[PDB]
Amino acid sequence: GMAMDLGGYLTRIGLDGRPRPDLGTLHAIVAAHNRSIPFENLDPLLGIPVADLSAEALFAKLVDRRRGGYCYEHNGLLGYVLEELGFEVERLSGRVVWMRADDAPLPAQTHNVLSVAVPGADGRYLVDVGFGGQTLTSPIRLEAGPVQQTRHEPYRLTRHGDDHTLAAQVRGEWQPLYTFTTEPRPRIDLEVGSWYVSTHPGSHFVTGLTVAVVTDDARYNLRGRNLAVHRSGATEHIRFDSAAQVLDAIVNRFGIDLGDLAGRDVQARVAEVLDT
Repeated sequence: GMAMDLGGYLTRIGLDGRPRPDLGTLHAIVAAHNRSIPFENLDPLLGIPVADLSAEALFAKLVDRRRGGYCYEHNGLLGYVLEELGFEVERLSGRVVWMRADDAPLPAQTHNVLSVAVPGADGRYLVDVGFGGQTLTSPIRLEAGPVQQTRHEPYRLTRHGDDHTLAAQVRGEWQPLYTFTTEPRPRIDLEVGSWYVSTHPGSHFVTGLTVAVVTDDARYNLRGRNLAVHRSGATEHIRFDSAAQVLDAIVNRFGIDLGDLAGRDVQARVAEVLDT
């Protein structure tokens, strides 16, 4: 009854061979995933729930179909891959606090991240390739306190109780991203969460379009018509005139196959959310 297609995943992210389950490998897989499979919410934007977080489902979409996905799909996929390689992986859930006002109400658990034990290394590592444009680009120690360097900007974990907060030093300013606990979550709990993010009419991922990817030199983030690119020394902002140009970017810049949404009128839906 099947067997995990580890090679097909490695292929999708521009790698080959079979690596040791060690820290170097973890860094390499994260960087390759970052530049290869984009963040995207086309399914929930178009009314297609993200309901099934099985390995079969996630491989079918993100590996076999040249689609990206959102957090549950990204970290879901990478979690399966890492376990197959010999890492030990717990799935964690988190509340997003990025740019939220001070006494804003508690957010829902909408984010899934990984806590990974690496053979030959002490403690555990926070791995997150699913947060979008500002996602972690290296694994970091799941250790509260210290500023940690990454392929890009410094990040830091702090703890108040069992609640951990991840922050990024973004263009000089520390910005909280999300909070989480270290309680391992079963698949079904993640699936309830993904049902919510992918179908609730108030969800950021149902009300507009988000597409992102992160290379060695740049973070790319598209929300509606607005493309923001953060590079060393400069930021670029491209404001697309219409959905036609947005679709061209989806296909041509971000490499997403819209042929897989044939029959749904992607352009007409995109045309509705240019400014949301």
